[PDB]
Order: sequence, then C-alpha cells, then structure tokens
Amino acid sequence: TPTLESQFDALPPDWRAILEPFVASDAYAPLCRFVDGERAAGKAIYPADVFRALRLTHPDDVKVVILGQDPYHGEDRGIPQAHGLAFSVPPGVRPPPSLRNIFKEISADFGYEAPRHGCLDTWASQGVLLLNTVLTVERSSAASHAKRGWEKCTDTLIHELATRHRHLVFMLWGAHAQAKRALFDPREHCVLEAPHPSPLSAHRGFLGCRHFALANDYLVKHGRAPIDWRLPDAA
Ligand SMILES: [Cl-]
Ligand SMILES: [Cl-]
Ligand SMILES: [Cl-]
Repeated sequence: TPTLESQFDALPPDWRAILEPFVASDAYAPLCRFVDGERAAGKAIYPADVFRALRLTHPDDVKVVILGQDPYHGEDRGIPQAHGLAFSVPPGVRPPPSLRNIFKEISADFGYEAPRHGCLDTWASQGVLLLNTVLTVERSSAASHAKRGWEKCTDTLIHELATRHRHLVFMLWGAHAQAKRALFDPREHCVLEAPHPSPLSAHRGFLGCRHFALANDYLVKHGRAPIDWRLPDAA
C-alpha cells in the first residue's frame, strides 16, 4: 500500500488546494506516521485506496455531499466491506443494513427496484461525494482509527469545499454528521438532515425523509443536472 503521504500527493491539484490547511498543520505528519506504522506493523488497515471518494468526485463536480463516520470494519465472504466510499461496498459484497435502508428510501421515493449490489462508484461519478469523516479502519475492530487526526482533515475538507463551492447539497444523517454544519454557511447550501440509516435509527425518520428527491429539486433549481439514483445492473 502506498504511504499515506504519497496518497495525499496523488490527489488532483484542486483537492490538494482544499486540504492544504491540514497538510500544512502540525497534525499531518503524525497522522501519516500513525497510519503508515500500523500498516508496517502488519495490521489489516482498510481501505487501501483511502481517498477513492475524492479521486472519483473532483471539487468542481461535487453536487451532493453524503457523510459517513467510520469505514466499514466487517467483511463478506472474505472481501472487506470498506473500499474508500461512504456506505458503499465493493463488487461481490452484499449491501450492509444501513445501505439497504438507503436503497429502500430511493425505491420508495422513485419506484426503482432494489439494486443487485452495493457499489456506489456510479454515484460518485455523477457528483455524489461519499465522504467518511474517518478514512481508515482496522479490520474487525469497531474502534475508530486515528479519529482525531482524520477529523481534523475532513473538517478542513468540508469547510474549504463549502466555502469555495456554493449551492451544494449536504445529506447529514445522524447527530455526528449534522454537527458538521458548524463548518459552513447553511444558507448558501441545501442542508438535508435525518436520522442515520442504520436499523437502530432508520425508523425514527430516515425512512420517509425524501432526501434523494429533495436533493434533485435543489439541483434543478440551480440549473444543475439531477442525480440518477439508480445503479447499473453490474458493478
Ligand atoms: Cl499534478
Ligand atoms: Cl489556493
Ligand atoms: Cl493541529
């Protein structure tokens, strides 16, 4: 796996500019040494492609920001669930319960069928930034990995993105994601809040929130093409 610094350096210039306050901070080198040292010590740290969400969705192309907290720490048939996009799972992995509830809301909102798989790459290529606020995890451990270092980084990301690009849609699910409103001006953006889609909270108001339809209304209001919330038949 490339060192974390090399993964920061490989980002497009537009993302590097948004992350520069963090990369210039005292927290950057320690985060890099921690993640690199965990891998060097033989721990199963996921995903390998830490910034996949950013590589697939460049800043100018961001339309919708969907926050997760930690990457999945589980696996399915020996394939890790985390692959660098919030909520998404790679081809060959069954959708976990939170993602099934996301799909249930889309199916109810638009009448689409339940997808065959859980890979959200094709939403990222349409401008859906699928950003976990903590971007690494240790296999089978629910403990957040480098929580404080990563959140300094993704806090910088959210603030700088939102300050440079007006009229984004933010889907903020759960209290942790909703607290990220402190990082931007909510009158300049569409802020959609609901409980988290996990089964523990989904029936408190995630199911029924209509966020995917609301997001598309706001995009069209601002002259942008709406998201196709379907998924192609194969991943
Ligand atoms: Cl370059
Ligand atoms: Cl700049
Ligand atoms: Cl710092």
